[PDB]
Amino acid sequence: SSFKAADLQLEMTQKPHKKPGPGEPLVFGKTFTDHMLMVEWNDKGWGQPRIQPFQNLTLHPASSSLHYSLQLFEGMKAFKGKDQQVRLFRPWLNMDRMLRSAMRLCLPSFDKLELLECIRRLIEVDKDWVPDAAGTSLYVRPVLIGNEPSLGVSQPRRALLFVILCPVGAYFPGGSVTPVSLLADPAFIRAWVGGVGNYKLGGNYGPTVLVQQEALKRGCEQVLWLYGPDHQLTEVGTMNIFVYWTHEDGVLELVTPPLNGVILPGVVRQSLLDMAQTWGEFRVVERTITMKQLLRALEEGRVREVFGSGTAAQVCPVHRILYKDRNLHIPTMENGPELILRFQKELKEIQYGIRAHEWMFPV
Amino acid sequence: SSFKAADLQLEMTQKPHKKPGPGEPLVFGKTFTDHMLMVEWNDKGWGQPRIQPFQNLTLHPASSSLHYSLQLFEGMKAFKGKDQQVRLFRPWLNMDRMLRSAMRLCLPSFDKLELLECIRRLIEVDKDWVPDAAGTSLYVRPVLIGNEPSLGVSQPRRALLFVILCPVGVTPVSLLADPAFIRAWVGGVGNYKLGGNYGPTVLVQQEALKRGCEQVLWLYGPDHQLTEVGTMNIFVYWTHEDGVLELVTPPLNGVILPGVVRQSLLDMAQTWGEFRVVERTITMKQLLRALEEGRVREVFGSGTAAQVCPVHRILYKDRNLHIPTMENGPELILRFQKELKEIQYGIRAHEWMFPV
Ligand SMILES: *Cc1c(COP(=O)(O)O)cnc(C)c1O
Ligand SMILES: *Cc1c(COP(=O)(O)O)cnc(C)c1O
Ligand SMILES: CN[C@@H](CC(C)C)C(=O)O
Ligand SMILES: CN[C@@H](CC(C)C)C(=O)O
Repeated sequence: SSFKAADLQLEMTQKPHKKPGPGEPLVFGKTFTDHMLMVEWNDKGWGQPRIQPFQNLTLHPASSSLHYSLQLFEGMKAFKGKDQQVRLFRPWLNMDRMLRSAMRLCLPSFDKLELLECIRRLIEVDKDWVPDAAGTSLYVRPVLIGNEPSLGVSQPRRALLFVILCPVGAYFPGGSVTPVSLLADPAFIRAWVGGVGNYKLGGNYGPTVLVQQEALKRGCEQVLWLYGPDHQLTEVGTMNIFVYWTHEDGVLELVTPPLNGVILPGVVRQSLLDMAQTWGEFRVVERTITMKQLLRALEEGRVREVFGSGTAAQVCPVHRILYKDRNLHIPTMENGPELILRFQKELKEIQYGIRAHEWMFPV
Repeated sequence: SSFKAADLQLEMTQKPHKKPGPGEPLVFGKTFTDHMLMVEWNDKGWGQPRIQPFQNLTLHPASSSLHYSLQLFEGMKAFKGKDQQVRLFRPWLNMDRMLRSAMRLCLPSFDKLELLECIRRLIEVDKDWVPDAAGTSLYVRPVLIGNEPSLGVSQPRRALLFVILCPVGVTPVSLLADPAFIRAWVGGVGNYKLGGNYGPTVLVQQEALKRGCEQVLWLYGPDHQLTEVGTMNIFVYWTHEDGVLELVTPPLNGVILPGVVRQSLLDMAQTWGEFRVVERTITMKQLLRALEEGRVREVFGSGTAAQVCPVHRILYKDRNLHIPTMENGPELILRFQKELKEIQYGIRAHEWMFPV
């Protein structure tokens, strides 16, 4: 059976790390908090969860996490409002997704609410690490790895679940929203139908490093991931893609690719779909978007805004796509960006507790 | 830029571990030797290579190797003959493949021959761990991982290269051929020995066992191309549609891992010059037709760990397909096995063997 949060043991740090403080530039994932969550699994089932001081992992050289990528991760944020209250954004969805990833890699199942309570207690211990300046947050990184001391490609008989925390700064410092330019080359493929692109597995990210460097050498910020002979737009780097346009039928709509296997089911992606549907001002649909559909809409002036969504960036505008050595201008910023700014404002007000919402979970 | 074997640090173990051998079946890669190789990389370059006692790794919890699969591995075997001398089978090809895997993941470059010398020195220290019994050898496992204490998906500013050794040790296999499962794709990374290509295969292997099959026959594309058998390369020995007797294996188009045993079987069969030996796409349509016409002689898998693995049944589209491999000898498999063992255990001298 699963580990219980009621069995959670707490060991406080004797050697605290020095906090950067307000004003100092926080770089994404480079600064770590004082404590971490740790829970072991073996043949006797799950062990008791422990909050221990931030320390290195001791792994056997043959650990299946290092040889056969029996690893998965999650990413969510904890936000601190002006009245010092810390809240998590739709953590249940990350727990749901984490369990789906675990099943795909034959890693041990756990109870979603027990892990959520373990993470809640961890953030509570390191509460003073959560920043409160505009746009800042505490990035939560749960990881589940196989830890079997065997070179045989099989289901691990030993595993480890750990959670580390990182205080992160504003993605758009000062509040000014800035766009990204994308490289669209069909030679590089992120995922395939029948593959594992719809799960947050470590294996899906390592191969993207070389492609991202090629995008940077070409003058772009990120990569537009194309799929199939029809060049279907799937992801923008590690973000889901959205297009706000007047469709071929003349109806104003917000479209994002459907969950067909090559798309990672983003929490922010689902939130934008839910929010747009609640307003009921325009059509909201999940449908395949191709490069030829994009080209046709751009020359006819039908495209209003194109953007990426994800925990790190929340909502990120796209102004340029380098496709077939030609620069395609996306008029996102000239159009406000009206919808992006509305999405960002509503998300900001919900996340920092200015507006009450069922999406928030208090710590 | 590369680490030098001349800069090798030796520590030597105080109180050695228990050495196995015959009697006990000995399961693959669960028993380890006394020493390991360790080399560290940072922004200023590589450090000194170390042969230190077998011990656990100490990794920062944000190590890119654990979050974004910045990891790769290799697999080669060391054999001990009757003259008690240890020899590695075509290790230069493994060094070549490792450097290609490193480049694909933006991991640090190294001199292939300096690593080979460091590995030779490691096996020389643990020379008594290499078994001499029939069908046994020492499995060499080199690994290169990203090790930067950062959560950003980027080129690592830190890395760790380590090599661990394992003393390791017939019946045909049944395969499940279901198109719904994809191992690798064109434009992907299936042609590199990266950890990421292996984790997803575990569930598929369990699904094969549920349907009564021992391993997975990986299919690709609309035309259902045969690619790999589990984590082995596939070979079909048949009388082709043109009437010529041939040995065929899928070509290196991006979805096939370029195996050393695969290349060796092609090279050996090429030298014989008795039948046609080609690298060409094999489809299920071509295989189905050939089985019903009785043209298929043998089907097998190839790999360092698995050697030459016979196939007797393929379950494709809810239909059982008997592969007459064991009823045809298996003539070619037994010939490949005897010639490989002669080269490997030093009964016959070859350019393929590297003396330790
Ligand atoms: C994490 C991720 C997303 C976005 O997910 P969020 O849960 O919204 O943070 C989108 N695409 C990919 C490929 C991702 O890895
Ligand atoms: C290791 C491996 C092989 C075989 O390679 P060898 O070098 O001959 O050991 C074949 N296919 C896959 C997927 C492999 O991982
Ligand atoms: C900037 N993006 C985060 C999460 C990705 C991998 C989904 C990171 O680099 O960890
Ligand atoms: C058929 N042989 C297995 C491996 C041995 C080590 C049990 C395989 O190739 O999967």
